[PDB]
Amino acid sequence: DLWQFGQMILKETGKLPFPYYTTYGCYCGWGGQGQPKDATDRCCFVHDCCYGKLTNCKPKTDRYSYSRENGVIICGEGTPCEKQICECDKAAAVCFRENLRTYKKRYMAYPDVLCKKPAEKC
Amino acid sequence: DLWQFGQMILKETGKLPFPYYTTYGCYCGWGGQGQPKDATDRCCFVHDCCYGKLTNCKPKTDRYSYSRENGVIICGEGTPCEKQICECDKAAAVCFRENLRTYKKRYMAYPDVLCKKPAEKC
Ligand SMILES: [Ca+2]
Ligand SMILES: [Ca+2]
Ligand SMILES: [Ca+2]
Ligand SMILES: [Ca+2]
Repeated sequence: DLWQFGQMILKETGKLPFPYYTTYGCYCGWGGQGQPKDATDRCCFVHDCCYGKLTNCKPKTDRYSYSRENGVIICGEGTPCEKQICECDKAAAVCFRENLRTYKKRYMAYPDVLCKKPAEKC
Repeated sequence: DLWQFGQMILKETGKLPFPYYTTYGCYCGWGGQGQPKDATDRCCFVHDCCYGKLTNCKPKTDRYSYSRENGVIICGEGTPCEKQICECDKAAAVCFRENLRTYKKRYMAYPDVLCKKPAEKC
């Protein structure tokens, strides 16, 4: 579920989702309505894509099993939906971490007015 | 700033902003575009209002001083903007807490499609 996604983001990035991810840029922080401005910003678009492929799942509310004991997110047992949701969430939290180097504090609470309409597709 | 707002929300509600507040309902979780669905949901609308009154401030990025030593948020010294931002943030975190009793888990990630256009005004 979203609370597990939150915890993954924290564990991978050492940052809490709010305000660092939830308000970032034109896609994370504008609810999906603008073209991703940078890589961090696209991570959310990819995550939205990975959720869209799960037509038979409830990725926001289904609770999966994962372990992070040894520094690595390990997706555990559960239903096929739960596993697939977990993998969407892991992959996004990893993407945020891999892209800390280009993370810009300026894109936080970025004014929506400057956001362009969506262009990439899943 | 938003990170301080985040910490106030956590301290008052015992919940992290994401996903409990950032995705709630039609105003908190839909970036301000729908009519608040309930009281928790209006708290965000009031907070948006309190920020709007601060035409001469940067409420998202200005860092104020507050203390929560004794269970109560005490807004400290700083510029008049910093004080006023702090009071906006305190008042919203208190509103969320006062309204935990009517908090509905269903409004988390509420489908935007069912959201009505804004009606109340600041
Ligand atoms: Ca980036
Ligand atoms: Ca990042
Ligand atoms: Ca409520
Ligand atoms: Ca509440």
